[PDB]
This record gives sequence, C-alpha cells and structure tokens, in this order.
Amino acid sequence: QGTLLVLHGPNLNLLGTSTTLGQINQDLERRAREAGHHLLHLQSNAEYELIDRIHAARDEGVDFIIINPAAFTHTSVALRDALLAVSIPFIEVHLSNVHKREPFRHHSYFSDVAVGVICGLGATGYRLALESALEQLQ
Repeated sequence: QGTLLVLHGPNLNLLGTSTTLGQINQDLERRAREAGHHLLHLQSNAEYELIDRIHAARDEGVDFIIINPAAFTHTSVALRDALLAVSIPFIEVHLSNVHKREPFRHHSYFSDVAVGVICGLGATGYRLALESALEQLQ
C-alpha cells in the first residue's frame, strides 16, 4: 500500500568502513517489500540535496519518512522546515545515544515534530522505525 523514503544525513557514508549504510538500506528495502510497500533512500553530506529530495517526495507519492539527520539533527532548521512544508509524517533515528554525549547533542530540530524518536540502538534502530511506520500507515 505505501511508499517510504529513508534519509541519511552527513558522515553516515562512513558507517562500518560493523554495519554499512548499504546493509541497512538493503534490509529496509527487503522488509518494506515483504510488507507490500515501496522504500526509497538517499544519503548525502549536502543539506540542499536532502532538502530537494524531500520536496520531490511531496510530488512523488511518498507516504512516510524515516530520517537520521545525524549532525544536522542539532543544526538544520531548513530540513525541519522541508519536512513540515511537505506534510509527510516521519520518525527520527539516531544510532548513538545522544544523552550520553555532549549537551549540544541533547537538542533536536526534529523531535518535536516527529511521530517519534529511536535513539542509541545502533543500525537496528532503522528497522525498528520501519516496523512502526508500517503500523502508522494502516
């Protein structure tokens, strides 16, 4: 029934270069497909590429977003506003537990407008957000 888009923010191209981004993406696509949905993804170190991808999603039939903004979590109001502009619900994912880290990482420009948040559960957090999204879509 639906289309999901997974967005990965900056530096995540280095993951497991220990699970890689490619491994995460293939597992998500597989699980989405088994449940009858279509899943797309993009990683970028460029804020504008992520913004543009979100704008495209509005005009392409995307029903739900799963985003790991990574360092942009704490900085990119522009990505927050892209999500809000297109009115596509999303779940925020973080690999590491930000509460264990520097105070600046405790603030997110996403969390208050996300459906929910998964933090600190490593690469598995993405598939957990996908389980949630599949329910949210019914």
